[PDB]
Amino acid sequence: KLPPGWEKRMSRSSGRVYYFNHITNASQWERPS
Repeated sequence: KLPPGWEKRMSRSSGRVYYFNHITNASQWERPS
């Protein structure tokens, strides 16, 4: 399970998975802590 704010997303252009944080609008390739 992911920390508050994060959701798993999928890149529509590369097909890769990434994480987006609704609270801080941060996004990153690596699953957060």
